Amino acid sequence: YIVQAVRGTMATMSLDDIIGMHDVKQVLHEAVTLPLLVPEFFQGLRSPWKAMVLAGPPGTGKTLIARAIASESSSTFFTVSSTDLSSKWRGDSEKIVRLLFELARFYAPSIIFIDQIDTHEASRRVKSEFLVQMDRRVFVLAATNIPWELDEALRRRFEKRIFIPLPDIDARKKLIEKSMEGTPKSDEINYDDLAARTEGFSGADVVSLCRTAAINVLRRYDTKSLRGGELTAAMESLKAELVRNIDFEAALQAVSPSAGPDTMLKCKEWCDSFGAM
Amino acid sequence: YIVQAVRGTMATMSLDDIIGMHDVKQVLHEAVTLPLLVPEFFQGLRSPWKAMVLAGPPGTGKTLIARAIASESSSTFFTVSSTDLSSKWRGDSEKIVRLLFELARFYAPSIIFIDQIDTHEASRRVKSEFLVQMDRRVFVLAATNIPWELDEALRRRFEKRIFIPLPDIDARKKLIEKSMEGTPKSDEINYDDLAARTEGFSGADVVSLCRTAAINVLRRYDTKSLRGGELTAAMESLKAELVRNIDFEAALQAVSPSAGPDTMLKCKEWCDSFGAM
Amino acid sequence: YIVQAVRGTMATMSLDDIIGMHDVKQVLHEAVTLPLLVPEFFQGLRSPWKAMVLAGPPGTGKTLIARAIASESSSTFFTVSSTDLSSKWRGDSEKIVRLLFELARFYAPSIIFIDQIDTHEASRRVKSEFLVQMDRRVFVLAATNIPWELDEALRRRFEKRIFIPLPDIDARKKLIEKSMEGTPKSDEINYDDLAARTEGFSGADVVSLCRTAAINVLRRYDTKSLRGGELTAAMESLKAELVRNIDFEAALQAVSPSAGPDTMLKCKEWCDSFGAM
Amino acid sequence: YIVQAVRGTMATMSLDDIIGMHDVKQVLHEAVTLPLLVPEFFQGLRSPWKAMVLAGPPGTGKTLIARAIASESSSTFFTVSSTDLSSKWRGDSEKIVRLLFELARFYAPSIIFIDQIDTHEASRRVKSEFLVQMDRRVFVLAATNIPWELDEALRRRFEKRIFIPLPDIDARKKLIEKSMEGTPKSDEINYDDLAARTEGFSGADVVSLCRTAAINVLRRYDTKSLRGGELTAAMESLKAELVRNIDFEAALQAVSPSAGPDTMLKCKEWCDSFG
Amino acid sequence: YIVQAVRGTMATMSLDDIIGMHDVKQVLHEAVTLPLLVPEFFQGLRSPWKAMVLAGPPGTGKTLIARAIASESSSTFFTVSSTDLSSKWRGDSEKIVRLLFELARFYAPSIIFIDQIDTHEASRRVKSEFLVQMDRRVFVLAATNIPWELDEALRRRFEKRIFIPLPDIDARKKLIEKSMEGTPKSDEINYDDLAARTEGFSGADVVSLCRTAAINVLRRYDTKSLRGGELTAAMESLKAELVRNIDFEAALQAVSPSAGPDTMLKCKEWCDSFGAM
Amino acid sequence: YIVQAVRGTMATMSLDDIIGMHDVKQVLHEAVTLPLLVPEFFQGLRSPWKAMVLAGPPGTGKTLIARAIASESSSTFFTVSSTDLSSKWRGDSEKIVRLLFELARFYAPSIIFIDQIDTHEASRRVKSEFLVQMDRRVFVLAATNIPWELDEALRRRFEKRIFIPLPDIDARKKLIEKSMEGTPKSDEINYDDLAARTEGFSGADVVSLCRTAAINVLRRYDTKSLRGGELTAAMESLKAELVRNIDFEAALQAVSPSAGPDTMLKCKEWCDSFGAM
Ligand SMILES: Nc1ncnc2c1ncn2[C@@H]1O[C@H](COP(=O)(O)OP(=O)(O)OP(=O)(O)O)[C@@H](O)[C@H]1O
Ligand SMILES: Nc1ncnc2c1ncn2[C@@H]1O[C@H](COP(=O)(O)OP(=O)(O)OP(=O)(O)O)[C@@H](O)[C@H]1O
Ligand SMILES: Nc1ncnc2c1ncn2[C@@H]1O[C@H](COP(=O)(O)OP(=O)(O)OP(=O)(O)O)[C@@H](O)[C@H]1O
Ligand SMILES: Nc1ncnc2c1ncn2[C@@H]1O[C@H](COP(=O)(O)OP(=O)(O)OP(=O)(O)O)[C@@H](O)[C@H]1O
Ligand SMILES: Nc1ncnc2c1ncn2[C@@H]1O[C@H](COP(=O)(O)OP(=O)(O)OP(=O)(O)O)[C@@H](O)[C@H]1O
Ligand SMILES: Nc1ncnc2c1ncn2[C@@H]1O[C@H](COP(=O)(O)OP(=O)(O)OP(=O)(O)O)[C@@H](O)[C@H]1O
Repeated sequence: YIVQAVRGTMATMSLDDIIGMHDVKQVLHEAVTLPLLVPEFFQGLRSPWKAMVLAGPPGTGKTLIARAIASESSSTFFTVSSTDLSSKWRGDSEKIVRLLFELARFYAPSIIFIDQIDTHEASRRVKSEFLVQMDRRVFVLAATNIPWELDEALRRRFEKRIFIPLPDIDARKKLIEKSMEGTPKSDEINYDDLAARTEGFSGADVVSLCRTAAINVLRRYDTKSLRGGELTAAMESLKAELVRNIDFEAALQAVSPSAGPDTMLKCKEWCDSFGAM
Repeated sequence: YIVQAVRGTMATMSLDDIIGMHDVKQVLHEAVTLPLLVPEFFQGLRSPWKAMVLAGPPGTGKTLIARAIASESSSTFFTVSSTDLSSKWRGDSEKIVRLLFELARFYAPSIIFIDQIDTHEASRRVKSEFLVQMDRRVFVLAATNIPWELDEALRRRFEKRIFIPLPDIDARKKLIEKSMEGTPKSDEINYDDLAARTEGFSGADVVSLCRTAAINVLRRYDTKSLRGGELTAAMESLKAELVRNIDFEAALQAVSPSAGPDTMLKCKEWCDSFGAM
Repeated sequence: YIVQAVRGTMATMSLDDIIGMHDVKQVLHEAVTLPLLVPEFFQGLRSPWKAMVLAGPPGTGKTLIARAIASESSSTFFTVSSTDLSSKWRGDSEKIVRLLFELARFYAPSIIFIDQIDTHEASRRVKSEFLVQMDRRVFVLAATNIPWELDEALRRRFEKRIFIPLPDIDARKKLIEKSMEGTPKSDEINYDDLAARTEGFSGADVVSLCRTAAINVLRRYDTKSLRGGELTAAMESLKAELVRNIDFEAALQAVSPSAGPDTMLKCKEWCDSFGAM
Repeated sequence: YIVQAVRGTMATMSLDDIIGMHDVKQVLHEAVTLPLLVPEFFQGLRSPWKAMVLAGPPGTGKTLIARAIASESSSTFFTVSSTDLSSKWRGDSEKIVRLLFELARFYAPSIIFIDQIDTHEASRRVKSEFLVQMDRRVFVLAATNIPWELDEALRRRFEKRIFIPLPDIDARKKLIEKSMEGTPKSDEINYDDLAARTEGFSGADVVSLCRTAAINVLRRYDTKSLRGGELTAAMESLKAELVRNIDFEAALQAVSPSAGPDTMLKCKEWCDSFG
Repeated sequence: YIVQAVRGTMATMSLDDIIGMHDVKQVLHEAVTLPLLVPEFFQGLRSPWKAMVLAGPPGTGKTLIARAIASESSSTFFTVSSTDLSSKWRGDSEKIVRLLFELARFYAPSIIFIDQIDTHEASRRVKSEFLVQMDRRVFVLAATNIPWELDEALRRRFEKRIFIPLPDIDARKKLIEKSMEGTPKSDEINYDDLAARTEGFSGADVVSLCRTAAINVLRRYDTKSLRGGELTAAMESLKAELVRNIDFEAALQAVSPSAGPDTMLKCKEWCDSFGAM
Repeated sequence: YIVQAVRGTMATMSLDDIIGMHDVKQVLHEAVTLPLLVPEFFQGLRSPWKAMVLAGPPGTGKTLIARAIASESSSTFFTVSSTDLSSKWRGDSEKIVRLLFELARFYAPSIIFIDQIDTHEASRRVKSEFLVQMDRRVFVLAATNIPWELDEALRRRFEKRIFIPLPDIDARKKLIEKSMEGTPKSDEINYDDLAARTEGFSGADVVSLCRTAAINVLRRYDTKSLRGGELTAAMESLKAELVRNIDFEAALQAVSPSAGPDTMLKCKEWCDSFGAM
């Protein structure tokens, strides 16, 4: 009928470029891959974990994961938003969900990513029709930044409910030394002195900090001026140009985490009580 | 015509697997089978229950028992969705129901199951036509987690409407020990001492916790290890390796109820106040 | 053309089984049959009443009564839901009614039952043509339970708009005994306190109570027990086995009205506040 | 072609029995027959106001008066409804109006009625061609009760848009003098003091009220009892049996207007704004 | 369909018209033109800024930026309204945004600006679909006045978030010295003498002051001074009359800055606390 | 679609019947007429004023001015209220405004005025959509009576911010004598003695005061004359009866100021303290 909508929701890099969540990495090595490697085991009690949800503050790798996942996974895969939207010319959308899970089972090995799960009448409609399709190997995944409002009952229907940290600091050492790979830099840098000042940041802040130094070395030069509009031989040779501890110093004094803490504190309070594994 | 959707409503497990609800167990011993055995008793006054509904939080088998009914009864069966919609091209979905019940009685002495009783003006169309054909035996059963939201007189036209709570402590042990079928294990396993630590759980909590107790066996070993991912002698000992007190324990500390009791006490108060048997 | 459904709305029990509402049974004894027996009286001013509407909480046989009314008399009758839809192919369904009233004045002094008239452009279409088409001796009967939303003018065009309350302990005694029609019982009964504990209920509620009390004797016997799937001489003795107050009391504690009261207060305000006779 | 509905619109009481608004009665005793008798007055400016507009609450005779004019007039009529519809077989209903007013001019000078023109591409088709056909002595009426949703501008397109209040207690008493015609009735009945309790009513309210006072006469007799179904002495005497203040009393206590005054008050402002 | 408003937002001055804030233009010279002239530098780790965001009270010429930018810029521009309107006929405006970014990648490495970013459920719809779509060199721009109420996460997604200062005073010298162009003035002026009094103004407040002193020349004469209703030669010679400290002083006493400093002080307290660069 | 609200807002005294703020009379002769009689002078820096605001107790001519404005203004006019009314059908009203300014620019040079701009989500909706539309000759205005709470952004975007005071005593003399326009009077009257005693009275206060004495002339004569619908000779000679101090007196002690000058004085502190010219 009008299923070209879901045709746009289709696709077909690496998987261990990520630094953190050895447990989630484990469970997604377990209930996703090994069934497709060992269908004999996973069944009934042995069956794979059907679905989970990922709860964390922004920039904590939630959205970052699925591109790696589906870029590694041989399975079919879909990406979804809250834009399975409605229209009076359609009068309904929940049939799109029947087509969705029926097509997923049609491409039986298939996995989902969806974001902004928080999303009156049609909310209850789609929320309802989601379920009998929610309950041939399949996996489903969630995401959020304010899961205090799983509206009613998906606290069950996604088996595991996971929190992730605003990450710790040796991890940030791995993030930064990994982030400046294939990039010029003076080897004088000490990532402990850097790391100690990284308190409260997250992944996006960190890689944005590497971007901030990479632009800062340009800022030290004839930056707002011109080469006559050209690329000077030194400008072209900026690939050879290096980076130093000062170049991050200016950024650190310049940059805040650009985010609070009490959200992480609250949802951290909820991940234990009324928060599953 | 477009009524092919109703053909999908029909389909082709045991009943005594379920614990608790001796009430409803009895009611389907009463108004389902005994009529087939004893049509003479059931008549007029004594004719069977026309319908009911159910109430409870998720995790209580409301979406489960009916599959055991279908595996039990030789009668017909009718899955139901909220996706009985139409379009600006169609603009008429009440006839779906006028054909539903006529098809039912025409095809068999039939049984209906339904969920998401959320069911603008079209809602009043469907709700309007529902009442007439709601009043040669036929039974209906329904369940929800939105009991307060019954917008109209179906509190009456379901002659019974029942809440079910979370179980007592020992019945949880019976749920586990039932789920210990098809489960290798040791015998140092005090189901009751566990049951003390099962506080505020439901069925899916228990069974999911047992799945955790199983996979934890693997999680004690190196997941990302490989012998080419081959079926190593311990990986052949998957069926041999057991689930012991620790294997539960990590689940016990890794798990929440993943639920809130507020709605539970709410509807469990409504089940006595404006709620019947 | 496609109006064979107009014949599907058609047909051609007993009356005084129903108790109370001497008001209304007087209205129809007056204004329906006696015209057929004595047209000479009725003319112009003294012509019969052309239509009414009803108001009541559910469980009071508004939707039920007209079955036995039409079964009593011999004049024509029309069963009418809100099934008056159309299609993008049709897109014109008010013609249903223009054909309808013509077919009604065609046959005979005609009688319309119609339920849930709480009833978008097509809404104003049908609701418009219905008016002029509402004005040979034809009569109408409406019914609903949320008439607070009588849209505009059907308030007028139905001369009398009637409220019916919940019953009272005398009439309740009569109804209770009208549930005991050809019903066994023991003689330890006093309907005084029994009926006194019925406050909050309706007719159908009491029906569900007594119907529950008959099966309650099975619920005293070993319903978990089996006859080998056969008959039991006690199962045949159920016609012999009487009913008792003990076979009621458990049902009494086990049951609420399963309904509200503030709606009764609301329409019982509108029963006179802008409330026709 | 498919014009069975066209000729189906055709059709073939008193006038002073109507009690209220001698203004429009003046407008039409002017603008109905003197068009037939004095076209020199009715030409150019002082020609009949070729269309008008109306709106009021229910029970004021808007829907009733056109029948009175039908039995009064001699010209031709076209009953009209919201049944300018069609199906995907046709998919084009505006040809209806094209053949229609052609038929109107073809047959005779004529007068049209419709109630509740509250009445989607086909809507734009209707309001498109209907205006083209909206303008050799042909004349119009439409009416409604909700000019809050008066479609586009038609108080512009129509000379007059009249409000018709819940009428005055006096002429209501005159409507009581219309009600009791053909009735055995005492003369101890103060129709005006009774009219005092009426306030908050339309005409039809008074009609059904006095009718319920009429049936009350029967209701004083044993209803569920039988004379063998016979027209009893007293039952035959219903044609002789009085109607009295007691018979009005049950009507007075029993009846409400069946609906409020908010719509009447709301649209009462519309005859000023876009008036 | 019904989304021609997108084209309406499209459209087709100088760039040193703006005075000060070397940081701001540095971000854009770095991030906009030089990528177009030097793509091979700006890429991957060195990729241009995906999007920034801004702050400060109005009258600081934030909105005044974009007419200059798209007056200069090569790639196209996309205006934005908070009127991402909708209807019950539509019921969904998020499709406007998929169409928006789709147009963005479709047309060119082009530019967007939104104002009043502060702008229930539909707000979560748009604030949901916006996000993943905000992740081919492309740039987006932001602005507000209450950055304290940047809702949930976009503090992250717009890396550079700047609290501009209030207008500093040497820059005010540049402001007036710019705004005294096409302005016949006396050379008595000490712009610093004015500047001692300007503490509290925006830039627009000061250009408005220049307006005020300009009209003041006329206001020396009567507005009821007529030439038969004509232009006097001196009315065109108001340019021949020079602007003077007399002409300012009335404006200088006359103006209050019409704005409190505690707002800029407050969000200045914010720009140091979770305030990006 | 629903654009009638704007076109309906269009509608159709003299501009020298006013007594108060010779200043504002000048300024609004300057921003309005002379840009039509001398458009050449108004350009760039010299361009006309966009808008301003007003501030005082109500019934102080802020609404009565505008009818002399329009009655004199050769250009066209728009009426405005706070009626940006919402509807679940429409749900997006503020497109009214984007259509509005597009209309005004599309029609001709013109005027806009709203009273009580002091008008949750919809506040920031109308406020947000206002701004860019507020930034082909045009003049615009608003006015309230509690501008102390006016938004800071608005505090700029309306150029001037003006306070109208209650009438001062010589103006009070000119305002009685203006209110005496179209009235015979006696000679014992001393309007200076009245101006000495008429504190608190706004414009409407003095108007309805002089009127209250004009009808005091009736209150002395046979006001209770029930002459069968006839006019008494003195009652006919009321307008002929020369008004006197005896006539003013009972109007003085009848009428009161009944207006809040305290808060008006507080915002009159604000009208210079963070309140512009
Ligand atoms: N555990 C991690 N290991 C390595 N990198 C990480 C990790 N978490 C975050 N990052 C880095 O931080 C960035 C976060 O991007 P992204 O916006 O997807 O985070 P997010 O929290 O998933 O965003 P959203 O809140 O939209 O889901 C990535 O580019 C990634 O390189
Ligand atoms: N009494 C029980 N006996 C055995 N298993 C149970 C019982 N209650 C729940 N379960 C298990 O928990 C799960 C409950 O699923 P189900 O959706 O039927 O519960 P529910 O209460 O219907 O949830 P919802 O009504 O919210 O959909 C099933 O997988 C079932 O195996
Ligand atoms: N006055 C009465 N006398 C005898 N039985 C009654 C009476 N009122 C209700 N009942 C019983 O209760 C049931 C009510 O059915 P029904 O749905 O018609 O009630 P209702 O109140 O008319 O419903 P609705 O709200 O749709 O009008 C009937 O089956 C009938 O036997
Ligand atoms: N002026 C009047 N003179 C005589 N009878 C009247 C008058 N007004 C109303 N009636 C009575 O009231 C009844 C109402 O008729 P009608 O339906 O035309 O009113 P209406 O205002 O058109 O109602 P609606 O507009 O809702 O159709 C008639 O049967 C008539 O006897
Ligand atoms: N840096 C600057 N250089 C030159 N002129 C300026 C500067 N900042 C402000 N102005 C002047 O102030 C005026 C303010 O314009 P504008 O209305 O766009 O304010 P804004 O701060 O952009 O408002 P908003 O907060 O809604 O974006 C400009 O027209 C300009 O004349
Ligand atoms: N400056 C003035 N010159 C002449 N008359 C005035 C002046 N100010 C007020 N008045 C008189 O006072 C009365 C009040 O006018 P108006 O209703 O416009 O005041 P307002 O404050 O705008 O009213 P509101 O704001 O309550 O609608 C008018 O009758 C007007 O003639």
